[PDB]
Amino acid sequence: MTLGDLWKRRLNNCTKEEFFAYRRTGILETERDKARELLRKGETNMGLAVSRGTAKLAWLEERGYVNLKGEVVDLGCGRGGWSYYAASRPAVMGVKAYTIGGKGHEAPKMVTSLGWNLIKFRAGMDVFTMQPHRADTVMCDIGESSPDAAIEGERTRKVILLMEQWKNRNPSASCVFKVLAPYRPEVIEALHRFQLQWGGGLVRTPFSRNSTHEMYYSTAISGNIVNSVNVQSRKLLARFGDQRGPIRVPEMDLGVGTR
Ligand SMILES: C[S@@+](CC[C@H](N)C(=O)[O-])C[C@H]1O[C@@H](n2cnc3c(N)ncnc32)[C@H](O)[C@@H]1O
Repeated sequence: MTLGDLWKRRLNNCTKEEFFAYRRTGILETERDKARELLRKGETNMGLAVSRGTAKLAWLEERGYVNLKGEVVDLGCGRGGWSYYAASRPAVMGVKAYTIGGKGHEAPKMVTSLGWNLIKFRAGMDVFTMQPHRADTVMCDIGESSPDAAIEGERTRKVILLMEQWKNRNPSASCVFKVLAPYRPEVIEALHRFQLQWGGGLVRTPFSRNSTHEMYYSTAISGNIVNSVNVQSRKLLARFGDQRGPIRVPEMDLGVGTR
């Protein structure tokens, strides 16, 4: 058993109020009041982020931890926060975005955020059975939370396998992907094998809630995986009991228009 496994057990033992206070304490949170109502009313001429994912990917890019360029694939795009972010980057030439949709899952939000015309959305697509194709940058933000850490480990393992399949097709592609449960043993093993062949490492974004252990793997960084994970587990465990709130920051606005 790992520190991350203990984190999960402590998290599941929180009351609803303890959980609400814990998940937000000390995290950066974009202010989505305006964005939420625009989307609800169906305004399509907006460049405000369609989801909380845009600022996470922007932080990775702005830190230099990811390289977004060329033909981009967004595997599991949901509302499209990463696809709209990528499409606004001048180095990006096109985005092919795929998501399953269906009951209980987010369909792409349709807006004129800068570069929207360079995105091809396909909803109703399962990426785990879809043949890879050529790409310069592969992105995947898949990983559904569950109270069962073993289920989260298996979901994470499937994402890493998908990445391996896209790297087999595109050995030179940049990769950035969510690792939902990085402390599980089959995840550590798969990440070690991925790093052995492709390089890369893990990083925690400051927008991730304390109620998720998610870390982002990118081929553009480095670092010992086990140490990266354990440092993060210890940080999450120490935050139980903290009552400070989140740090509110403005939401990203990419502007509107075609590229
Ligand atoms: C909520 S998103 C990540 C958020 C996104 N990066 C953003 O910025 O808006 C992950 C998405 O992957 C989708 N998904 C999960 N499994 C999938 C699969 N096997 N094939 C395609 N999409 C999947 C989920 O429905 C979910 O919408």
